Amino acid sequence: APQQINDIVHRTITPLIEQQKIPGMAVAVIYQGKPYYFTWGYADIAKKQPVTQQTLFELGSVSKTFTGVLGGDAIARGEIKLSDPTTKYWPELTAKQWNGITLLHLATYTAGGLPLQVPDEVKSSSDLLRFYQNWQPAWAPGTQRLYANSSIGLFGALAVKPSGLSFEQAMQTRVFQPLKLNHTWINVPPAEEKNYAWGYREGKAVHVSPGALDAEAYGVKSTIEDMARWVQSNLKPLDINEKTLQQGIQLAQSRYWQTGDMYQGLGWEMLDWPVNPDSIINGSDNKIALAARPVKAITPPTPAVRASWVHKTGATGGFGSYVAFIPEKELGIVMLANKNYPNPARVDAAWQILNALQ
Ligand SMILES: *C(=O)[C@@H](NC(=O)c1c(-c2ccccc2)noc1C)[C@@H]1N[C@@H](C(=O)O)C(C)(C)S1
Repeated sequence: APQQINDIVHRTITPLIEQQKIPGMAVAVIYQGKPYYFTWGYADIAKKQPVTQQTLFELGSVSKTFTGVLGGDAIARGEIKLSDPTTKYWPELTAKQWNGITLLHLATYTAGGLPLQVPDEVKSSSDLLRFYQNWQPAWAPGTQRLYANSSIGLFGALAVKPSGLSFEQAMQTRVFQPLKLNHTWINVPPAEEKNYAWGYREGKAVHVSPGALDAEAYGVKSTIEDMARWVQSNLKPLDINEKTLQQGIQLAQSRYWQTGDMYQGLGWEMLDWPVNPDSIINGSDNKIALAARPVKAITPPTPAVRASWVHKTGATGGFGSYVAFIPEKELGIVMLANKNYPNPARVDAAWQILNALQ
């Protein structure tokens, strides 16, 4: 790294680790397009295994960025349209409240109040159908945003149906492989288990539990190198050789809805750059992140704006992640930690680094 990058990163992240008691962390900065890596602490505290550039972390809800791009790619292939009713792709979904709810609504949390989590009691396919059939919207579609794993997760499952591929197979063949993300996984293979960090929640080593629509909402695991490659791809989609994938990246960074200073993409969320750091820092707090917020439709959606702060936070019980990038500046960061610590501390650290380098 240039010494400048080294210093800004270390003088930001070292205190963050100390204050939040994070056991292990990995950071990548993308600066003028090139990645620089940094690692601290432990992947496995009991086995004294350090964090390396090969360590897998649970991305949690950052997974949604992959789901949003995979959907984008399906739209670009002509397999699905965001304007399609949900019922086109799940004809068993006959309940009247679904009339008017499109794939766009599912993808952008605007279906009318689908809940944050799919209930833990949903264990099978018929349980899932029952859940969505019996869900009662609080709101008309396209009026309020309520962040929901059950919303984007269903989008993900539906989006891959016409391909005939499972979500995991579609993701591997259409996103991970073409982008050379060869250490990024929905299900960690045995060959990579020795690199799979433990997450830490109240001092206990934990991994994410199986759950309905986990793959689509929160189930990706990846290394700091692959995630830097993911930032590079989203920074410069027009360099990707796969046509539909290049377009799906763009579509995921299109602005569909606005609530305050924030625009909703497919998975990604965006703000105009330059950004007021109090907008993003405080906005990342979960009482704000997860609130019911009225949205304004952006009619038609604005294509990916290069002058944007594009970002996503994620957590599992044992991990905390953050990704942000600024396409106009060829600049981005990935922060992966094996403790779930507050979003505002992530975003503050990220902005401190990127603002210094900008
Ligand atoms: C994605 O990261 C989602 N995470 C979870 O639903 C989740 C949690 C959790 C942590 C904190 C509060 C509620 C749930 N534990 O295990 C899982 C699988 C959602 N996105 C996050 C984000 O940062 O956008 C949250 C914290 C808003 S929940």
